[PDB]
Parts: sequence; structure tokens; C-alpha cells
Amino acid sequence: MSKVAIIGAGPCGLSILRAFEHLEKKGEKIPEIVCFEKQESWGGLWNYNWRTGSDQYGDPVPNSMYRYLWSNGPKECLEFADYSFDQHFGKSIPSFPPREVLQDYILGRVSKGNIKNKIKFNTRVINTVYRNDKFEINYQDKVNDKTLSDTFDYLVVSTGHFSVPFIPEYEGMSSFPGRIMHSHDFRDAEEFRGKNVIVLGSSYSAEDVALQCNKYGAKSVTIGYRHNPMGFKWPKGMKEVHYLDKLDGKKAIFKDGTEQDADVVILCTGYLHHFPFLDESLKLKTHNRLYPPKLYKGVVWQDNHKLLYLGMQDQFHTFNMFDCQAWFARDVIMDKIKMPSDDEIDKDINKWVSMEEKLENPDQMIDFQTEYTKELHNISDYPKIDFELIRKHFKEWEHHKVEDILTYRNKSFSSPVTGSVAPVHHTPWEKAMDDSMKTFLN
Amino acid sequence: MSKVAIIGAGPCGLSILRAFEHLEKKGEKIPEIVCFEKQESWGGLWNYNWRTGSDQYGDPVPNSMYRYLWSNGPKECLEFADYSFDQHFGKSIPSFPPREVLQDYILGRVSKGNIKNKIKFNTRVINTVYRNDKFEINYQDKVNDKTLSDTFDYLVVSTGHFSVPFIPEYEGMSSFPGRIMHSHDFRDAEEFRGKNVIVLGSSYSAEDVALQCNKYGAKSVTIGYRHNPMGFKWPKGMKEVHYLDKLDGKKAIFKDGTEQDADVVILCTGYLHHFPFLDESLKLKTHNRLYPPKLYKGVVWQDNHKLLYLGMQDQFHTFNMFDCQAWFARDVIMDKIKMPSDDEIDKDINKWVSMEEKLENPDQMIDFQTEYTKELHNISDYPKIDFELIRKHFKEWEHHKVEDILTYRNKSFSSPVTGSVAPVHHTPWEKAMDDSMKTFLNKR
Ligand SMILES: Cc1cc2nc3c(=O)[nH]c(=O)nc-3n(C[C@H](O)[C@H](O)[C@H](O)COP(=O)(O)OP(=O)(O)OC[C@H]3O[C@@H](n4cnc5c(N)ncnc54)[C@H](O)[C@@H]3O)c2cc1C
Ligand SMILES: Cc1cc2nc3c(=O)[nH]c(=O)nc-3n(C[C@H](O)[C@H](O)[C@H](O)COP(=O)(O)OP(=O)(O)OC[C@H]3O[C@@H](n4cnc5c(N)ncnc54)[C@H](O)[C@@H]3O)c2cc1C
Ligand SMILES: NC(=O)c1ccc[n+]([C@@H]2O[C@H](COP(=O)([O-])OP(=O)(O)OC[C@H]3O[C@@H](n4cnc5c(N)ncnc54)[C@H](OP(=O)(O)O)[C@@H]3O)[C@@H](O)[C@H]2O)c1
Ligand SMILES: NC(=O)c1ccc[n+]([C@@H]2O[C@H](COP(=O)([O-])OP(=O)(O)OC[C@H]3O[C@@H](n4cnc5c(N)ncnc54)[C@H](OP(=O)(O)O)[C@@H]3O)[C@@H](O)[C@H]2O)c1
Repeated sequence: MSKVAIIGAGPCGLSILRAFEHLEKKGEKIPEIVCFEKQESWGGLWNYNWRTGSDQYGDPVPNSMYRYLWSNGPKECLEFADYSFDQHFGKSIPSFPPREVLQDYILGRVSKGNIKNKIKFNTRVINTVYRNDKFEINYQDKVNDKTLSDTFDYLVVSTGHFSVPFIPEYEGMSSFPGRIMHSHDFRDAEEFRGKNVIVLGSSYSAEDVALQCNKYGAKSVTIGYRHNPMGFKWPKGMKEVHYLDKLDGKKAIFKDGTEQDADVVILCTGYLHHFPFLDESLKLKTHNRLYPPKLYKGVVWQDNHKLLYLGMQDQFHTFNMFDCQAWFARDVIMDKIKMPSDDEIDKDINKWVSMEEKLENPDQMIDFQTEYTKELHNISDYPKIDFELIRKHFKEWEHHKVEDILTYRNKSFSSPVTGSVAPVHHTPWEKAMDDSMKTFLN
Repeated sequence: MSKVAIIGAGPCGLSILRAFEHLEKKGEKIPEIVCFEKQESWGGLWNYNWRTGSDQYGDPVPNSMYRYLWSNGPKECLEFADYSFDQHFGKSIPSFPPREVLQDYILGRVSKGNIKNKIKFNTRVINTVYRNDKFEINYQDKVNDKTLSDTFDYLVVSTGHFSVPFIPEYEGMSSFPGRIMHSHDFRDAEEFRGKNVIVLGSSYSAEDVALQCNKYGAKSVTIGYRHNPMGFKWPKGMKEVHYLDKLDGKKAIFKDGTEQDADVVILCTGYLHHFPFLDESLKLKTHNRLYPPKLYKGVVWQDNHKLLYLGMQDQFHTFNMFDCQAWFARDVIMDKIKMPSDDEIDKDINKWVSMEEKLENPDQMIDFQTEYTKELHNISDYPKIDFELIRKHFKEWEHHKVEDILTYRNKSFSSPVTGSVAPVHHTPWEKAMDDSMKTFLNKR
């Protein structure tokens, strides 16, 4: 009988819409659900958008993906337990597909029934307060430039945390005669063909943006790290150096003495958990980490058990972890799962946070998020999927990356849902310029 | 005894802080004033910021000015009546200085006294409602990431309207392999040296951005217009054509049949009046125009006479019009100027709006904004300044631009405050590659 708001129709919002759909299909009555989405269409980060900065309505652009982007982990690690790759595609396909292929898969799962009709597009949630046992939500109908309001019993926040960039300043940027941008702004690597590119950062964005520039003909790529290098086997014309000190004209100078001609600086410096549309008392405040506190089972706002956050953890797992979170959230909303006492909640959060703080390397992190996801899996009815196989896959993938960062996407993994073995793509990633769905689907 | 909030410490917010400072210096008691500014420092659009999009706190970047920017109208048309160029600089200087020079002038006026201490920097107003005769305002202390609240008797909105870009979509952008950006994003024109550039738009940004790209070495510049061309005398490597039809891979295709290989598309397509931090009932909704309705004397919100907007009109005049608006607003706050009846207010708004809709060319627009500003001038005590001279200067300047768009910045105008004649600069603008104040003010 309740009313539920969902903010965002990317993978997470769709996961929970899908979780509710399972119940509705079985004949169970479900709450009225309204999902708000500021983009024109569903899909979240998996939508390519040429736009950067803010849109025609003055709304910041949430899209961060670029042209000719390929998935960066094995698809077998992100398969939906309730909607297999074999089911969607009708055949085995390689393990590292281009963006549009995974976009098609994500949207395919939810596009058969009534889910899309529940979403309000070009609609931006702007204000949320909890009063008289209800979430009072203001939202902007962007197309009409009008503020609307509604009230809800439960609120699910699924707005991601890789859209609002963190952008640090370095000395000399005020006079640098070239482009300075964040990875959030990166759209087509052809922009930088023939250019000397500087990339700052040491995680997924720095890695892939650097490789993307090199693949699309950058004259040179120089990666600066603050703490430790990624240490991958970079191809000729790429190097990793310690700590940008300053830009001095067309020259980047690093603390280790390196001086490099620079045409463009791409800050691959991460993102903010940013929730301007939530009251302070409701607002998760955290850096990117595997287990932020104040979230029971990584989902329920400790302070308000009718506020549920999805996908706010840093990510090895993605799609099927979001699913496990969403099935859990659904069952909480439906009162199938009961909240334990405040003391038990606090104890459980501390247990996981304590483990998280002690993680020292990717193997331990993969193990950590495996156990986190498996525990969620066991408390609801999300279907069978082999998280132990996924655990092994992630570790194998990490090894591939150290062995050869240029060829890890040329590897085959097996489905943890169907056992199907992925073929090796007809074209090595380094030479794969045709990222079309047709070619991928041979 | 009242408490006054001002949003923004750009030229307009500084104008009203300065207007109040005049009274305080004379010995008059003035209200408590709090000015909120999202930037790290004062100056508004006159601050150069390498940042684009949004900042390290997730706050959209309000800066739109680029490297190599020079005054686009005669400085004599924007002189402060109460702080002359002669006073600030101690000598006559050319009429079209680079950004840093005019920034220095703006901040010079307000930097001698207690104004800076009234401003909270890296502070963003986020919510405003009017309740029980007060504006309840929430603002974000960005450095601490904390929401604070306060209440005020009057609210002055001076957040400009050239910060939040209007960015239209054209067919084929989703598959374009080059850069697509708005003029709001434009920073260093050297970025486009040796590139083919497309500029869309027909106003000041399109004009100046196209010129900067050419000046700093673009392989070509092609300007697309929707309605009519600017029609200026463009130099070699530049052309003006009708209406972008689509991007087809790298190729820009126009409705007049032109096809141009493109490396970058720069949308010089204007900006939004954007006030997400104001309640719907308080929010001005308008496109860029010389006289938006619902603003008595172009300043007082028709529906709430304690809400005052500055600088929201499209601009020939800038600084001294902002001043005349601010002096007016100050006097309204101080109860020196009384509001007329509702009917009188409505009639006066209709009178100006009706005149505004009938304007057909820049001469008429210049005359209109001259009369608007002169009427403001006459109802308060902003010092003597010759708006009739400014009227003539603007018309002369429009002529210079048609004559030769490359050399209008080389011309000389006289001060409407002191009469001083500007010397011709030591470097013609078309050759002036260095935009530093140091280089400008010093011997060649
Ligand atoms: C460049 C990049 C590449 C990546 N590549 C991979 C990959 O190869 N494999 C992988 O598994 N993962 C990848 N990811 C990770 C990504 O986080 C997940 O794949 C997934 O997109 C997370 O989904 P989400 O729903 O939680 O958030 P999102 O996909 O970001 O969805 C959030 C949605 O909320 C909307 N929203 C935000 N604020 C509001 C508001 N106020 N009102 C209404 N709507 C709002 C946004 O428009 C967006 O649609 C990548 C991430 C990035 C940034
Ligand atoms: C590219 C460009 C070139 C120009 N060149 C010229 C020129 O050569 N000559 C000329 O006369 N005019 C020029 N202008 C015109 C310009 O509008 C005026 O000179 C002047 O800057 C307007 O000042 P303002 O105070 O109204 O607004 P702004 O200068 O924009 O100041 C507004 C301030 O409000 C702040 N702000 C906004 N929102 C918030 C919030 N929510 N909370 C707190 N603070 C906020 C912003 O940070 C900014 O500091 C130019 C404009 C542009 C865009
Ligand atoms: N499909 C793909 O190929 C692809 C491509 C892009 C990104 N992604 C996704 O993007 C998401 C986020 O990855 P991310 O790399 O953007 O964020 P991230 O994992 O949070 O990493 C942020 C990086 O910024 C660095 N950093 C922080 N402050 C800095 C500073 N002041 N100067 C320089 N560096 C600074 C950090 O290292 P230090 O603190 O040591 O400096 C860190 O390496 C991931 O989910 C990933 O999957 C995937
Ligand atoms: N100091 C300097 O040299 C300098 C440099 C740049 C800017 N500025 C200042 O910046 C301020 C704003 O000027 P502006 O030119 O940015 O804004 P503007 O005056 O509002 O002009 C907006 C332009 O966008 C065009 N347009 C609108 N929709 C469009 C679409 N869908 N496609 C293509 N074009 C579209 C309009 O023409 P159509 O409607 O006919 O298409 C118009 O020419 C001015 O105050 C100016 O002084 C100064």
C-alpha cells in the first residue's frame, strides 16, 4: 500500500525496478513506484552522451563514458542471475564487450514489461526532507522548467557516484596553453591524435584513458601518480612518473625531475559522492571505498531505515552486486526483512567497516566484496549464481592485467550462471577499432 | 536596522556594496549586509578560471571568460562615475584594455575599505523562501560541506546571466569524433592551433571566439548562423554560412550546402537566466533581453518589493548601469525611494516593455538603454557622468565594427567622467598576442 520513490534509472535503479517486477509477475501486490531520471532515457552511465558539463536546462551532465569504450572487467563477473547472457544474446560472445553491447543487455532485461512506464525522464530530484513519517520530494520537470512535489513512504537513492568529478588544482594551470579536463569530460580520443597527453591518477580512469589515447594515436602519453605507480606493462610511447609539480607553458614538470611537453592534461582524479537533493540528516558523506559506514548491509541508512542507498560502494562487482542490494532493499520495503535492534545494526556495520579498513591488496578486496555480496544473496531470493567462480575470475583478471595490460581484454571467462565459455573476440583489443554491436556479435 | 543579503560579488554585487559604502563613509548608519560568493574571490565574470564544468566541490563553474580576452566595448562607456579611470590608473590609457586591466579597476574601487569583510567566499546560496516577512536562506559552506541558514529582510540577486550555458543539440553530434563545447568552456585558444573550427551563433561570443581562434592559429574558422549573418569583414581563413544541418562524422554540413571538415564545434549559443536557489514564487524567468517584465525599474520584483535583481537585462551599458541600478536598490532598501501603487508599477513596467519589444536595430537599442539608465540616474545620487556622450560612443563603436571588425579595439574614446582622451595603444589588437596587464601598461 506504500509509495516508493527511486532516484536514478541506471543499473541500480533498474535492478530494484526489476526486483519488484519479479514479485508483480508472480501475482503479488507491490507498492506504487515512481522513478525519477534526469537523463532523457534509462541506462545511467551506460548511455553515451556527447554533452559535457551541463545540459540545455542547466543540469549537470551525469554521463562519463566515452566513444570506443570497452568494458574493463570480465562480463562474466557482472552477469544477471535472472537474465543470462545466453538468454539475451542467444549465443556465446567474448568477455569484454563494447559499451553498447552491455547497454543492450542491461536495458533488455527490463524492457519487456511495464517498468519503463514507471520512470519520469528529464526529471531531476532537487529537494528531500523527512517529515511526519514521509519523504517530501521536490523535483524539476526540466522540459517545462517547473518544480513539482510528491510524498513517499520509502526513498531509494540510486544516483551512482562516478558523475560529479573531483578536480584538483595544480600550479601553472592558470596559464597552460592547452586543454585541461577531467576524465568525466572525455568523449572521443581522436581529439588527441598527435598530441602530447598528460594523465593524472592511478586507478581505472587513468589506466583506460591513457590506453585509449595511445590506441587513437596520441603522440605521447605520460601518467603522473601521487603515491605509487600502477606499474603495468605500458606500450612504447607511454610512461609513468611521480607527482606533477607544475605546468610551465607547454611543459609538465614532475617531482621526480621529469619534464614533458604537454598539450593536454586529463585529470583522472575520481568523483564525489554528491547529494545536493538530500537534507543533511539524510545525506551519505563518504569518499570512494568498499564499505562506507552508516549503511546497514551497505544499503539501509543507519538513521532512517526507510532510506535505502544502492551502489554507493567502490566496485569490483557491479551488476549482480547491485541486484543483491536491490533484492534486499525490496524485501526491506515489503517488510519481509526485519531491521534488527539499533545496537545490532551498529555492531554489524562496525564488523564490516573494520574488515574493510584492513584490506591491503586487490585479492583481499575481491574476497571482501565477494563475502559482502554473498551474504546479501543469502537473505533474499535473487536466483542462483556462482560467486565463488566470480571470485576466481576477478583474481585471474587482475593477473592478466599485470601480465599484459594491452591484452587482458582478449581473454575468455565462463558464465557463473550458465557455465557457457566465452569465445575469444575475432580482433585483439589493441587493433579493435570496430566496436559495433554487429561485429561483436559476429 | 534591517539585514540585507546579496548573492554574488561580481560587478553588480560590488556596485551595491559600494553604494552602501558611500553612505557609511558620510556617517549614515546602514543595514547589516551579508554577501555570498561561490568563487574563492570577488570579481565575478572578470576572474579568469582555468576550471570548466564544475569545481572540486561539485559546484558548477560560473566563469566564462577566456585567455586573451580584451574589452569588447569602449572602456569609456563603462566608467564608474564615482571612481574614474584617471583616478585609478593615474594616467590616460587606451580604450580597449585586456581583462586583467578592467578586473584591476573593478576591484580597485572596492578594496580600500571594509567591503571585502562583508563577503563570504566559497559559499553558495542553495535555497530561498519568503516566510513571515523574511527571506529564509540556506547556503553551502563549500570548504566544510555544510549547510547553514540565516534570515534577511531584503534580498539582492546579483548572480548575472552569462554563466549557465544554453547548449542546443544538432544532428550527428552523438557520432562526432572531435570536441563539442560551449563558449562557456572556452579557455585557451592555443588549444585549437592548426584545427578546423566551427562556431555557431551570431552575437558577441560567436564574433570574439571566432576571431580568437583565427588569431591563435586555427587552420580555419567557419561561423554558422541560423537567421542572419553578423556580416563583419572577416579575415582570411574565416567564413560565415547558413545553419548547421548535421555533423556527418568529421564533416559539418550546412543548409546552404557548405561542407567543412571539423575538428571542434564551439556553440556560442548564449546562456540561461538560472536561479535554482530561489523559490518559484521569487524566480525571474526570462530569455536574454533589454527589459524583462516583472521588474519595476528593471530591479524590483513586482510580486515582492524586498527582492531586488541587478544586471539581469541584456547589455550595451554595463558597469555604470549596474551602478545606477544599485544606487536605486540601495535607496529602496533605505526607504528613500517609495514604491508607487501596484497599478502605477504595472503601468510603468508595461511602458518600458512595450518600448523594448519595438526596438529594431542597435541604434534604437542603445537609445533605449541610455534612457533606461538616465532615468535610474535621476532618482538617486550616483555622481555626474555624461550618458549623452556614452550614447554617441556606442553608436560610433557599432560603426567601427562594421567598418573593420579587426581594428575597432584600436580606436580612441573620451571619458564621460573626466573628459580625458584615450591614447592609441602601443600594439594593434590584431597583433597583440600577450594579454598581460604588465605588458599593456608598460612601454613596448
Ligand atoms: C567511465 C566509466 C566506465 C565504467 N566501465 C565499467 C565497466 O566496464 N564495467 C562495469 O561493471 N562497470 C563500469 N563502470 C561502473 C559503473 O558504476 C556501473 O557500471 C554502473 O553504471 C553504476 O550504476 P548506478 O545505477 O549505480 O549509477 P549510474 O549508472 O551513474 O546511474 C545513476 C543515474 O542516476 C541519475 N541521477 C543522478 N542524480 C539524479 C537526480 N538528482 N535526479 C534524477 N536522476 C538522477 C543519473 O542520470 C543516472 O542515470 C564504469 C564507470 C565509469 C564512470
Ligand atoms: C565572455 C564574456 C565577456 C564579456 N566581456 C565584457 C566586456 O568586455 N565588457 C563589458 O562591459 N562586459 C562584458 N561582459 C559582461 C558581463 O556580464 C558584465 O561585465 C558583468 O560581468 C556582469 O556582472 P554581474 O555581477 O551582473 O554578474 P557576474 O559577473 O557573472 O557575477 C555574478 C557572481 O555571482 C556568483 N554566484 C552565482 N550564483 C551564486 C550562488 N548561488 N551563490 C553565490 N554566488 C553566486 C558568481 O560566482 C559570480 O561571481 C562579458 C561577459 C562574458 C560572458
Ligand atoms: N570501462 C572502462 O574501460 C573504464 C574507464 C574509466 C573508468 N572506469 C570506471 O570508473 C570508475 C572510477 O574509477 P576512477 O579511476 O575514475 O576513480 P577512483 O577509483 O576513485 O580513483 C581516483 C584516482 O584519483 C587519484 N587522485 C586523487 N586525488 C588526486 C590528485 N589531487 N591528484 C592526482 N590524482 C589524484 C587517486 O590516486 P592517488 O590518491 O594515489 O593520487 C585515484 O587513483 C570505476 O568504477 C571504473 O570502473 C572504467
Ligand atoms: N569581451 C569580449 O570580447 C566578449 C567575448 C565573448 C562574450 N562577451 C559577452 O558575453 C555576453 C553574451 O553574449 P553571447 O553571444 O554569448 O550571448 P547572446 O548575446 O545571448 O547571443 C546568443 C546567440 O545564440 C544564438 N543561438 C541561439 N540558439 C541557437 C541555436 N540553437 N543554434 C545556434 N545559435 C543559436 C543566437 O542567434 P540565433 O538565435 O539567431 O541563432 C545569438 O546569436 C555579452 O555581454 C558579450 O559582451 C564578451
